[PDB]
Amino acid sequence: GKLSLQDVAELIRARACQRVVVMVGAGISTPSGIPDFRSPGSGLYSNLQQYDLPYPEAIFELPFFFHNPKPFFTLAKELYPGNYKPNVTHYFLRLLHDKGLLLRLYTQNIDGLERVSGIPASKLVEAHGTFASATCTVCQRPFPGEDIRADVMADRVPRCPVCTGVVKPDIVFFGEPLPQRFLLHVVDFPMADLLLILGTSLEVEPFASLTEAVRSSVPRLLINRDLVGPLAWHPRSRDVAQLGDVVHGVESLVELLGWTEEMRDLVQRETG
Ligand SMILES: Nc1ncnc2c1ncn2[C@@H]1O[C@H](COP(=O)(O)OP(=O)(O)OC[C@H]2O[C@H](O)[C@H](O)[C@@H]2O)[C@@H](O)[C@H]1O
Ligand SMILES: O=C(O)COCCOCCOCCOCCOCCO
Ligand code: NA
Ligand SMILES: [Zn+2]
Repeated sequence: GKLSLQDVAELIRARACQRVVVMVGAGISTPSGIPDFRSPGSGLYSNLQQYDLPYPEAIFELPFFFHNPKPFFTLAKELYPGNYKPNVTHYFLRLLHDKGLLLRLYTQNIDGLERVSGIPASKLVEAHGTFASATCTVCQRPFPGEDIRADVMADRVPRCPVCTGVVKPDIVFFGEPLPQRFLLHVVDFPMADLLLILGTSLEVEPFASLTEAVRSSVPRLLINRDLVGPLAWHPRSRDVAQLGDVVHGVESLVELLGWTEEMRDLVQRETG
């Protein structure tokens, strides 16, 4: 005996759920053309196995970075705003926002597509950082991301104007503290009246445990290829899994909401 996708739709449609917290990962940007991390074959971590890194995860490790920052900057150049557009997944979240129902959007992605899709900064927690800002690794001077863009685009490792130190984008590396705005989770998760989890394997903390931080009465909707994380191992009474392609799953929710025409209009106005 389980809730259905329609049940969740109808909670939203009626404004019974008005404080939706959303958690996303790299699966939401595969329909925009960006690989995820862990899909066999196409994921980034399967494909860095072939390069001169001790293991794929070294691309986000500081000792490796100091030894050779080139791989990380190759990734920065590709992900700096400009090459990808948000997809219907992102724009569903923007529609939810514009209807006044989004409490917060927590993202593990570094592609910046939530900001690109028009989610206001106050409504967004970029929990693994952003290319919007950068910090000198030597003197700790902060820079806007726009300052290093020309170097990044030019296949040049950006150096600090004062100390000549490598200027690193504010992407969270292993062992670094999460961003200040992550503090909001303390208030947002107890307040959420609905949790939506999209396109994440829930292999990595803190997002795996954050799925547990909503009240035990709160429905949790997973839209993902696979049943993962606490949703697989620690199910709750009001969980719902919409398994399969994320665009298909979102479009099925949208249809159940009666928002198809509005979604089509939004996507065409933003991306047509
Ligand atoms: N089109 C799609 N439709 C549905 N599900 C999809 C699709 N594409 C991929 N998936 C699912 O999307 C999920 C993608 O999982 P992962 O690749 O681990 O990404 P993360 O965001 O959770 O990685 C977390 C952190 O780990 C890193 O170290 C970085 O720090 C990351 O921020 C899988 O379950 C896919 O089956
Ligand atoms: O949606 C996201 O935010 C999460 O997925 C980000 C995936 O990044 C793929 C972009 O990297 C492309 C450039 O290749 C890196 C080269 O590494 C050096 C290998 O030698
Ligand atoms: Na994204
Ligand atoms: Zn410096």
